[PDB]
Amino acid sequence: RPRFSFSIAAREGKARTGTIEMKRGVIRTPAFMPVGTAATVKALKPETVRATGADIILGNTYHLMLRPGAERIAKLGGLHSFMGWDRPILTDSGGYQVMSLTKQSEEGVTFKSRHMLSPERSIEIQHLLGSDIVMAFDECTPYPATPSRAASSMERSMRWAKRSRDAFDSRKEQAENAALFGIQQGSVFENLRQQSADALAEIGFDGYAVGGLAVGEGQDEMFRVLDFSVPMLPDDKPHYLMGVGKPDDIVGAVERGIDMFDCVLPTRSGRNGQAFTWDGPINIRNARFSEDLKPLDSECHCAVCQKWSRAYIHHLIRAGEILGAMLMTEHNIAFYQQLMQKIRDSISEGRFSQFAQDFRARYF
Amino acid sequence: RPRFSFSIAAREGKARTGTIEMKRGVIRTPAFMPVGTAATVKALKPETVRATGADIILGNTYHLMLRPGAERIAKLGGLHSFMGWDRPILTDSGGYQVMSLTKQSEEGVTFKSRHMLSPERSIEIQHLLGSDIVMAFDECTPYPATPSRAASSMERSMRWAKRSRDAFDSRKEQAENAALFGIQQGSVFENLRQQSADALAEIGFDGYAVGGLAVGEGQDEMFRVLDFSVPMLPDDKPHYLMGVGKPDDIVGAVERGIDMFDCVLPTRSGRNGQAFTWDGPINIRNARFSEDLKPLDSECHCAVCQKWSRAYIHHLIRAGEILGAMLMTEHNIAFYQQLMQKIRDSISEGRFSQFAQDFRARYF
Ligand SMILES: CNc1nc2cc3c(=O)[nH]cnc3c(CCNCC3CCCC3)c2[nH]1
Ligand SMILES: CNc1nc2cc3c(=O)[nH]cnc3c(CCNCC3CCCC3)c2[nH]1
Ligand SMILES: [Zn+2]
Ligand SMILES: [Zn+2]
Repeated sequence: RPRFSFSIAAREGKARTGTIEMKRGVIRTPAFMPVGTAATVKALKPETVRATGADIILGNTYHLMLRPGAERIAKLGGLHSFMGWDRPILTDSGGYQVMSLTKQSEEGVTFKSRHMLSPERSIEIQHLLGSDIVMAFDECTPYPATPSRAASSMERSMRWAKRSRDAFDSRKEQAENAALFGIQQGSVFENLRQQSADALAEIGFDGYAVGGLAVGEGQDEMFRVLDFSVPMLPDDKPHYLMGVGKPDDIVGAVERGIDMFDCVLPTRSGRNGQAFTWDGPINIRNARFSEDLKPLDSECHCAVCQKWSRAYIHHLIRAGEILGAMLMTEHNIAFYQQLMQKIRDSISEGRFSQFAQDFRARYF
Repeated sequence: RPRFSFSIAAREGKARTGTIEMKRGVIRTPAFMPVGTAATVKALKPETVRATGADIILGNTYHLMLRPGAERIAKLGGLHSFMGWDRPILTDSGGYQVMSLTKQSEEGVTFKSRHMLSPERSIEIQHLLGSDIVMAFDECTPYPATPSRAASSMERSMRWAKRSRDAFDSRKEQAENAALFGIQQGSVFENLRQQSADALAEIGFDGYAVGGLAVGEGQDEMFRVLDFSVPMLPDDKPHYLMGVGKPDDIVGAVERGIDMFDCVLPTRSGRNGQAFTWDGPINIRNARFSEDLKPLDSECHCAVCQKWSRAYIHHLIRAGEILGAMLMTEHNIAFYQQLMQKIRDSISEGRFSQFAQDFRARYF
């Protein structure tokens, strides 16, 4: 396999389906990337994550850089060996959680013990973790933002994107074996999104993320911004929407040209008792499920739905049992993978628009 | 398979190895029975519990009778279907936790919402759960106890044992498909243990437990009491030591004629960071393990020891990750199963005394 190859096998409107080939494996697009901790996903073994159909996971750089430490993980053989996940891993730059979870400067961000995270350190940390897809270090502009603040922020991010590029390229091992994605900013403003797209393509990346969304604007506004923003990115490279989202968000985003997604929702939801189904989410804690012998979802192919009832999982979750978290998480991640499979196959067959419509009608 | 058949295949001194055949499967003795919740074991899938080598699990009657309720579990198809464990389950009578975790009378025990647990209700609850091995309802005498209190308590327990027997036998389905064990009491007093053994054998049970130990007396005293107490039980029936114990306790108990064990230690320990090894327990939280790439135990055949390092599990546990609980629990239950396998094979081969000595020398 090559370091990085994206191939589009089929199209429908702005939607695309294909594959990313990397040294550690192939990624089917549109892709959902489960988000971890030190665990590939909370409460799942790597073999379980794979079994649900994931081709790639998102490594939680912010968590790992604090404990156990990136240097330590490198000393131990890198994140893949540590975790026991031998397929691709995309690492976040760690800035979103830093700024979310502090003193900003052109150098980077200082945060509390106290540390500085700059584009160079971020790229270095991702290298130490042994990331396959490295994210440039950026600033996710708060929402709402005035045009001036949005432009200032975006401009800084583009300068950081160039620093990210140069840091990546100066490291031979990383440059030859990993890929680097740039992230578009500009809040909700068409002109700033265009400037950002142009700056990133001038620098040149292996893939392009749409940043700065799913930060409070709501689905209509996010879709409006995606409508003009994704066509500004190079068509022949993958498009990654960061931090999205609910099933309906993912479908509408694919309709707008997005190829890759990450979100904590299936795990967070699941730990909290929310299960995804083709008829909408359900909250398994509700008394209505205490004697319901049906699986979480009637059609789901996951091991959980093959083996246990709603009634059992209802009891586990109300009792605070770890096994309830395990089973809910496996189901919800499997559900997300089945959604992505359905999306890929429908695009491949030229019937994605009908799938999107049937999906929504039933889900809502 | 028969309802219940115990066969002794080999002996060494007072130690025995054999099998219990039941309708839902065969149990290799000496046996360790992992203890659950609504989960066969906390943080494990039933398939994982089986994979570690368990032939039978202990159903936590006290927990289940409160939530979700025995009637509900019966409505849902019984505990085996609810949990997804299709092999034998031994259920506790629920009194130990009631008295541990209240107003005592000849009828039973009342406890807080408020309820009464009597021998008849206990047998009924175990029936509703669909237990394969039913325990008589008894009183675990506190330690220390004066001879008069020990005798009073023991006498009551023997009366409850007869009520337990009659309640079990009056229920046709239970009598034909499950087994019933009686429990010996008498604190540390030889004469009361003998009276208890005699009362139980006069009633007649499928197996006999040694109750009233591992309640604060310490290993020397427990072994002293086992020395005279186990030979009082029928030789041709299984001997169950309730609530024991650490690996060293199990070995010494088998040397004294015990065939079956239950304890929460491998799960509790494991969730707390204690891993069992052939060189003794280790606490994986200790800084000494933060960069140790060896498995939890050098010889262990479990999936955890095949796949992850001490260093990784150290991080998981310190981070409070569910996956750390999962992995520690799987290892410790596997460790207990491997100990029991080593015990069975050494008895079978006539070298249990040498195994007991090598085990202790290395473990301590
Ligand atoms: C939910 N909305 C959301 N919006 C986001 C915008 C951005 C951006 O503009 N740049 C970078 N990252 C962004 C992120 C982070 C995406 N997930 C990172 C995971 C790693 C471990 C835990 C989370 C966003 N998330
Ligand atoms: C640790 N010492 C100990 N000593 C015990 C004496 C007795 C007795 O004399 N009779 C009955 N049960 C007894 C028990 C209970 C044995 N485990 C039951 C499990 C079900 C779910 C959680 C625990 C004892 N445990
Ligand atoms: Zn499912
Ligand atoms: Zn192990």
